[PDB]
Amino acid sequence: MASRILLNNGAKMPILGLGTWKSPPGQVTEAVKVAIDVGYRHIDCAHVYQNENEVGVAIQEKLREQVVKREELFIVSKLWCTYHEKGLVKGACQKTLSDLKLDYLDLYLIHWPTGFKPGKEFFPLDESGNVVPSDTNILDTWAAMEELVDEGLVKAIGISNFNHLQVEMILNKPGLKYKPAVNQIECHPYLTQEKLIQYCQSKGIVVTAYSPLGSPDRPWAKPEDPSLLEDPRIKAIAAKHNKTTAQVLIRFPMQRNLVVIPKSVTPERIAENFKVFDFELSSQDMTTLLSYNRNWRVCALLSCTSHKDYPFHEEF
Ligand SMILES: NC(=O)c1ccc[n+]([C@@H]2O[C@H](COP(=O)([O-])OP(=O)(O)OC[C@H]3O[C@@H](n4cnc5c(N)ncnc54)[C@H](OP(=O)(O)O)[C@@H]3O)[C@@H](O)[C@H]2O)c1
Ligand SMILES: O=C(O)COc1cc(Cl)ccc1C(=O)NCc1ccc(Br)cc1
Repeated sequence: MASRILLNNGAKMPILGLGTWKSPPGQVTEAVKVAIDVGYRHIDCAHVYQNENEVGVAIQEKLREQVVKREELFIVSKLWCTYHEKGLVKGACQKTLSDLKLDYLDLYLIHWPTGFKPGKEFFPLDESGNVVPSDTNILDTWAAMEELVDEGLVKAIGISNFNHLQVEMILNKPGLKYKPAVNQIECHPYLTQEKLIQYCQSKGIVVTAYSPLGSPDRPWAKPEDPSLLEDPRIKAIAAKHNKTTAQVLIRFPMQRNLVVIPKSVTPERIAENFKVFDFELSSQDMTTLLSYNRNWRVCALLSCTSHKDYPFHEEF
């Protein structure tokens, strides 16, 4: 299987990338350096992760060392919810560019479909704990994203955590100039996303699977939640293939024509996670993994559920 997938902007995107949410700032520079050394060419970033400066130090050092050329890297970031406004989008993108020490992004995503009140706080709340919305809509935010392409700041634009109706809304936007290249969504054997993936793929939108290992380090994890990495059924498939459970969990989305972005700051795991291009899951393995769906989401947040554009009320 090829290492890159063709996007609807004509560029190629590496199907394996390194995730950076929760990567501590004192560890992420080395994580990214190691990743690039062992073959990663795609890094998934976001302003809200608060570590783009440190990710950027690594990228810049590897460019300076001439380990890789800029054209060989595929750097992704995301517009946070408090920047949905027309007058804030460019500056948000530019802050990310400055922190990452880049002149352009390969892909810039609307991080969540919901706009929040601008200000210093990433999750502005009212006194009762509800997020404070902005009156911005996804269509006007999309127009602002299109401007970034036309100014040369980003090569591609896309969306993240958009449900099927929201993707459709963008595709049906009056005067749409650029289709979204990517929808980045949670996807793993406990949240298999068959409906949304089929819709997006049918429209030529590439899907990126986040939290492919079930995000065991998510800060809201409870001791009782299901655990992909410990699931004996998945362990059995891994054992049959002489691979680790994580390697199976990474190969799974790859064979569905998805991009996948496992996170690690452990050098041995960063390397392990990349060694997924030399084995194949059978069709029976794939269907078996799909059968584990339980509609379980890592990524959801009670404080945001009443926002008009919160994505997880719809079935898909
Ligand atoms: N667009 C969005 O809204 C959104 C939401 C969530 C995530 N994402 C992106 O997707 C990325 C991945 O998702 P995620 O960070 O939620 O979780 P994940 O990649 O599913 O899991 C990361 C966890 O798995 C551990 N791990 C990694 N490789 C392992 C291996 N080979 N064996 C055992 N454990 C391993 C990591 O530990 P160590 O790091 O300690 O090694 C870390 O605790 C994020 O970092 C972010 O870039 C985007
Ligand atoms: O959104 C992500 O990429 C990962 O999740 C988070 C990352 C940070 Cl740095 C801070 C908060 C979250 C989080 O709570 N995500 C869940 C969520 C769900 C719906 C909306 Br709208 C916003 C966040």
